[PDB]
Amino acid sequence: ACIPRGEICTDDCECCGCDNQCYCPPGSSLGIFKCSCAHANKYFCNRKKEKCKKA
Repeated sequence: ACIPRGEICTDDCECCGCDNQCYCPPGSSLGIFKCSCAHANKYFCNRKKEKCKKA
């Protein structure tokens, strides 16, 4: 079970496939959250291939 879009995530590989990505945008205390699952294919992909390449 992966982390759905809009839900907070701690790890990067914790988020769903390339479809979603664990981004950590600014304004964590002033905004709504710190990191959550966001639509990022090319990102999560280019990232995973570099990090979660084995899994």
